[PDB]
Amino acid sequence: ATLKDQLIYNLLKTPQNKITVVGVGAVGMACAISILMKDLADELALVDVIEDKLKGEMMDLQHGSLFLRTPKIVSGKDYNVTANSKLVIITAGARQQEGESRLNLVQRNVNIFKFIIPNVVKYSPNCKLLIVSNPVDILTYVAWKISGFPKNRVIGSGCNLDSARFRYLMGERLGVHPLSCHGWVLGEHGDSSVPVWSGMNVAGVSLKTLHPDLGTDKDKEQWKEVHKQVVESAYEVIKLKGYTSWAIGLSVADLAESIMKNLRRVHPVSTMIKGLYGIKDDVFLSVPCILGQNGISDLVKVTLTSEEEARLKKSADTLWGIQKELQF
Amino acid sequence: ATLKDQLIYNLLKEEQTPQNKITVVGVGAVGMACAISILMKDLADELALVDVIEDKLKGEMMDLQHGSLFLRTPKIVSGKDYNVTANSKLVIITAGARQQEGESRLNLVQRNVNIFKFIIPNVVKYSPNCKLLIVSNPVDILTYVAWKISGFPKNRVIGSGCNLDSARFRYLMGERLGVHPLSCHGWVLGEHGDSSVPVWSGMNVAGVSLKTLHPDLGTDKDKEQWKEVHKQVVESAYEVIKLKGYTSWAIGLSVADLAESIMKNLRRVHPVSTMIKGLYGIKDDVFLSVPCILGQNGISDLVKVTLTSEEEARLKKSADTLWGIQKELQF
Amino acid sequence: ATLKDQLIYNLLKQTPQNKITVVGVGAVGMACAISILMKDLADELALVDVIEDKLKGEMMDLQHGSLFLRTPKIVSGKDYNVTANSKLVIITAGARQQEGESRLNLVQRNVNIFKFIIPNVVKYSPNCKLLIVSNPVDILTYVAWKISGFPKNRVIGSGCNLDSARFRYLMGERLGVHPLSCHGWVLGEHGDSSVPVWSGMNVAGVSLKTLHPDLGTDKDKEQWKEVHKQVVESAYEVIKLKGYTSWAIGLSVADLAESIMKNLRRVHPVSTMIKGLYGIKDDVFLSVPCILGQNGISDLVKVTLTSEEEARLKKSADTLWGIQKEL
Amino acid sequence: ATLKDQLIYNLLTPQNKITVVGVGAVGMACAISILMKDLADELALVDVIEDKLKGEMMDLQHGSLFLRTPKIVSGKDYNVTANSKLVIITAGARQQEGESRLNLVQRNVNIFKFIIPNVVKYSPNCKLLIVSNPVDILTYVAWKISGFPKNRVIGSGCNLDSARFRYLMGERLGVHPLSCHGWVLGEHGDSSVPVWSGMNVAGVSLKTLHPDLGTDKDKEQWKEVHKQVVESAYEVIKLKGYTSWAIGLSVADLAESIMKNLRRVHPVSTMIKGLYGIKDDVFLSVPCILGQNGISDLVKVTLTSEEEARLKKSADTLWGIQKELQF
Ligand SMILES: NC(=O)c1ccc[n+]([C@@H]2O[C@H](COP(=O)([O-])OP(=O)(O)OC[C@H]3O[C@@H](n4cnc5c(N)ncnc54)[C@H](O)[C@@H]3O)[C@@H](O)[C@H]2O)c1
Ligand SMILES: NC(=O)c1ccc[n+]([C@@H]2O[C@H](COP(=O)([O-])OP(=O)(O)OC[C@H]3O[C@@H](n4cnc5c(N)ncnc54)[C@H](O)[C@@H]3O)[C@@H](O)[C@H]2O)c1
Ligand SMILES: NC(=O)c1ccc[n+]([C@@H]2O[C@H](COP(=O)([O-])OP(=O)(O)OC[C@H]3O[C@@H](n4cnc5c(N)ncnc54)[C@H](O)[C@@H]3O)[C@@H](O)[C@H]2O)c1
Ligand SMILES: NC(=O)c1ccc[n+]([C@@H]2O[C@H](COP(=O)([O-])OP(=O)(O)OC[C@H]3O[C@@H](n4cnc5c(N)ncnc54)[C@H](O)[C@@H]3O)[C@@H](O)[C@H]2O)c1
Ligand SMILES: O=C1N[C@@](c2ccsc2)(c2cccc(Oc3ccc(F)cc3)n2)CC(O)=C1Sc1ccccc1Cl
Repeated sequence: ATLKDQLIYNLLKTPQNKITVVGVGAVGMACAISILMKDLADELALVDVIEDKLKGEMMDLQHGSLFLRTPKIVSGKDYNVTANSKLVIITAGARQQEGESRLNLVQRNVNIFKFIIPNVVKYSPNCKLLIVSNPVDILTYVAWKISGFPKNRVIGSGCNLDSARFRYLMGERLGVHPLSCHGWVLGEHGDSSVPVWSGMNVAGVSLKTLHPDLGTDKDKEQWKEVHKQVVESAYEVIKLKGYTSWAIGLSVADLAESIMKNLRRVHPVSTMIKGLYGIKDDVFLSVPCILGQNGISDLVKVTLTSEEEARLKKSADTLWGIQKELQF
Repeated sequence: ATLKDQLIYNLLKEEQTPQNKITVVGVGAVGMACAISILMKDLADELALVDVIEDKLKGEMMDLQHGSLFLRTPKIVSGKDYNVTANSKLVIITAGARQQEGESRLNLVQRNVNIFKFIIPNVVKYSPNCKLLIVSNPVDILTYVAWKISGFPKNRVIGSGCNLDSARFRYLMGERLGVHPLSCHGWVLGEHGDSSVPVWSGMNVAGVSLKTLHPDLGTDKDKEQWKEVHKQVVESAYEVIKLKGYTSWAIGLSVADLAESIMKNLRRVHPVSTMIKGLYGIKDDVFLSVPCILGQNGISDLVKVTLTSEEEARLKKSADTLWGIQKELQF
Repeated sequence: ATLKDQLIYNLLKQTPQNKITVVGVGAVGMACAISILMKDLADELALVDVIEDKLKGEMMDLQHGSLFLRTPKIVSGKDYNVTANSKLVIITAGARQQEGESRLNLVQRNVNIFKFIIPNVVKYSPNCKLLIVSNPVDILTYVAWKISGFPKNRVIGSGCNLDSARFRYLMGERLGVHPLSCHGWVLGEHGDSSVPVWSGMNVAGVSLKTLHPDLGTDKDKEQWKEVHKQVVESAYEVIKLKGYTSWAIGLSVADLAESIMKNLRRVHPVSTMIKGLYGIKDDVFLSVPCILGQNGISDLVKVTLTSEEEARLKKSADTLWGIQKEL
Repeated sequence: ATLKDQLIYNLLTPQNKITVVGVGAVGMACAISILMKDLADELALVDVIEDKLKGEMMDLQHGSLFLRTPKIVSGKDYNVTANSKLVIITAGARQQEGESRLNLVQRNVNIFKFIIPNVVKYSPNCKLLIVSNPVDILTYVAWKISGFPKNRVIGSGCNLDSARFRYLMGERLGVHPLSCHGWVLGEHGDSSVPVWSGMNVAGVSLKTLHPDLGTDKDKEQWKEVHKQVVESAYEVIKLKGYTSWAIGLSVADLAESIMKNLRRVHPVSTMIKGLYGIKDDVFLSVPCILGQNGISDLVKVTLTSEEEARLKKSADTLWGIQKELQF
């Protein structure tokens, strides 16, 4: 008699909260570990083109199962392992080098998405797509176009990380935890991001009202340097360690939490902003969105100054110029 | 007239003294996995990172700091100088040479003994009352080395040991039986490596002895070949190294688990590297994994496992092999 | 337009995915609710009771703590339409023991309550798992299974999960080890006829019975039988002191709910139909270690019992069957 | 030797101790919330009703397997309280039918006259977190009796009022309370002040978008949201007889910042002498930076002439009661 038969009496012979991570590099694995440690999924699937690395990463995670509450960890080059995922996170692709723009990655990662997106949609037609690969705003547009999904189920990580870094720096300046420091960085996840100085507050006390020179060139405290630091942060980290991983992994797990738990929390994520701020094109960029079980259900209509709105329009114009030049 | 002064009214001068400080030495794949795991388990109010590569260290620290909004650890610091390490309750050593494909952990001994000669005195200088958690390989020998250099009592010197081996064994057991590893009980003791001992007698699900049900358990004449489960545990690191170049996630999770018991004074039983002199006929200062009670003072107690003649012989072989290497140690 | 319309632009104009219902909002129901809420097990919590004021007050109190939780929807109502598409339905409704009263003395008045509750739950959540807490839990799990017409896998009684948790707490206190590291099983009836499996008692896989052969024997100088007697009497002791038990059972239920909602496939001592084991030929429900996941009880662990242990379980089983057939 | 000696070979103070004084509905909700948030390595409970206290402690202890707090203690004697980092006061007299305001406040002062010296004796370096009503007056009372610096004396104050306000705001807008920002300050209860200027979603000022916000000339009547905060509090009492879960969660949130030295901003009762023209030793809710030394800083909120007057009236009324009190 088998030991299993002697020990266990079987009564009877489909995952409810499945998450897939595409690309098991530094970003993909940081997302995976953060999601597993937050108990967001009952099943985790991993996909990559490098079969050895993929099997090794899956095994390393599986060896930690005793310390996790995610009972099934799967991987494969074939997308059948991704079937019936509630959320699919795309982190596959070329990463920006020291001093290189994220916009220089566009043709390399567009070609990667041309293969990935149809495979993901085939096995999880009702999933939400969470794009992380750079340039995140353009690649969210690309994923939306290739998938044919409604705009609500296509989300780019966007400025959730930029806003998180801004709040970290704000917190460091004021001696307050980032959770209690409120500030929004919108638009392009990159060089043309927009700091909304008007919305900056601690305990609902407007920083701009207290200090009218906030973010202007008149400012003796040079608060504009906080946003420069945000723009330059990725470049700085890339210069020091070769890539960024932990902060984005944590930012993704935060977005995944609101989606998986249907929290309806407000996050700055890449979404289609056509019809807002005089944008007439199919441009994707970060604006505050209500995140839940159906992805982006609503958009917060931020009151911007004429200067803030102009900066956002410049960001959108730059992104559309790149987007027009794409063939699918 | 600053914005800070206009917004905030200060009641007290900055009275900095961290109550639950953790330090990670070595910010490679292992150190960073340990750091992220500890950060996501809210085990510390302060995290300190040390390395010899200053750029990598600054980059890693910054990457973690950029995630502060999503964490509940208000202070993350780093530096080449151990003054950043001051008053840590727990210091985790992950610095050093790692095995290449097919290389024994025992081949790393001279290289990492050489670096421990520098690290251990620096950690003890700034955190004299800390608990030391050794991860660097060979973990059993390096726990002995850390204990000898520090001059600390044996309770405050802990090696990660077979906590990971036992965890991998339970994962495989669980997969074979269709039960969560949490409900599958089994112990891998001794050397964190090739000479680890599977305690077949203690293997159970719901207190039901697997050896009693299947007397062939762990033997060569076993039709089910359960001895292969332990073989898979021994090879696991080699197979992962072959595939991705190193191991990181499972060890970081295993370290965070040990840190949880220490920081929270849980008094949970873990298979960790400790001095086993006086047990199983071992007369020498050998460090190897045995089940220990882990709390706020590190290892407070040892579980005296009843072993079969075969099991005890295997453990004695492990201890003999480790002492032979320890004997020749120059430091 | 409205401030809401000026501030928020709507994109989308769905069935609950991880819904849990708690029936009965008394001390037990509310302890289960708070435990489940703090463990992030559900995206929707529904509450049902017959006392409408108490139900509204409890719902509101929970809703006022929403900022500190990650369960976005908390609903309540006397009508079971609020319960629709629940993955798990927890029954805590009914009469509780008075000081010195047996759980078996609640059977007839709690059977009548179930005759009304179970058809209403099955109507709105036909594919749910039923988790019975109301006493006598073993008999009422049988009752819920009979009324629902559900397969035995989707009908679970909280059973000896709490008895085993209390046993491990006491074991831990005696040994100076965390209950997590102290292993021991209390099986059978959640009550006076529960069975301590002395053979399975261990720390780090080291058998306590092997080390101390007198374990759970009358001769035993350390009197380890007293740990089990303390387990039997625990509810009686707490009832005498505070009037009822709530926190420990809430935590125990949340633990069972975690295995079910997350499909963990952990082993728990829960009330299930044991027909076919230990010479039991009747439709008796009692605690045995079960594998708990998304389909409830998928498997049963076949514990090796001594002739005395098996006889005690059979006596427990005989007592329960006698009551069951008379309903 | 003993089984313990045969099994375990021995080789060899609480670092994160929390005390809850008063094991009523509030105290027990605080206890369960703190236990489920892993904030302490030791939990101590104190009350005057010895049976209820022992029963509550036991019920919690029986759930030890599901928790990560290795030691739960209780007792009428404050020696169980020794070396607590945080002491939470939820103890209080149950108001009688006739009772005047001063009658009720003096009865609670009489309770504090006994509690506060006993807590300070066993935990001289602890932070005091006052929950007992009237929270503003009793925080002042605790500060006076203890002799502690104002940073180590905190009143739960308006944290619950703000939490309820955000819940209602969230329900109006279809946004999670975490993403709805709004502050209710001043006197906890009927005389609380909604700061309309600070109300926002994603940093978008609601007052800027809708200038009639919180005024009487508002078609949307947002003033009703604050009325509902003051109103829902009475609604819970009428419906279930007390409030527990929301305040328990609110207190655990405050405890988290203190224990983990987070330096998060909370609306808590503190001494506001020197602000808004207040010249007396009055305790009111303002946003404070909470960490390992309690209140280290405060946020200087810009208030309207009306908002400033309300706070001044509140402070004048509180001081009038405070000078006629026997200590
Ligand atoms: N805030 C952000 O949005 C943010 C932050 C950091 C990095 N990134 C981006 O994330 C991406 C990845 O970063 P990284 O550090 O992990 O790089 P990486 O080199 O570590 O990993 C990329 C992985 O993608 C895999 N891959 C390539 N083509 C694939 C395909 N067709 N299918 C499946 N997998 C494929 C590679 O094999 C590799 O494992 C980059 O585009 C980077 O710029 C975004
Ligand atoms: N016990 C276990 O279960 C287990 C599991 C996996 C790996 N390991 C071990 O952990 C160690 C590290 O693994 P890894 O993958 O992180 O290697 P790694 O090369 O990626 O990282 C090693 C780090 O140590 C640093 N370092 C070297 N000398 C130092 C010094 N004198 N002071 C401070 N830092 C110094 C390096 O600069 C480097 O960043 C190895 O010894 C490895 O075998 C143990
Ligand atoms: N380990 C265990 O299994 C365990 C432990 C503790 C208590 N219990 C049991 O749980 C049950 C409840 O305990 P309690 O302390 O919460 O009692 P309680 O009186 O405080 O609560 C019972 C609730 O059930 C409600 N109720 C009654 N009939 C109902 C109906 N037809 N539909 C909906 N709700 C109804 C009541 O109105 C009441 O609110 C008891 O049967 C008790 O013995 C079991
Ligand atoms: N600040 C808030 O937002 C808020 C919210 C809800 C309740 N409350 C207040 O909390 C207090 C308690 O509420 P409750 O529902 O728990 O009341 P309760 O009557 O149920 O509990 C009070 C407890 O205090 C105990 N007690 C009385 N005197 C004592 C003493 N000298 N030492 C130790 N314990 C003593 C009682 O025995 C009792 O157990 C009340 O003052 C209430 O108004 C405050
Ligand atoms: O939730 C709450 N419940 C309490 C209450 C309720 C209505 S007034 C006071 C509460 C608790 C227990 C008994 C109790 O008995 C009463 C009832 C009415 C009284 F006038 C005085 C005491 N009262 C205590 C309390 O402070 C709050 S919070 C709160 C109260 C009023 C307005 C706004 C807020 Cl946020």
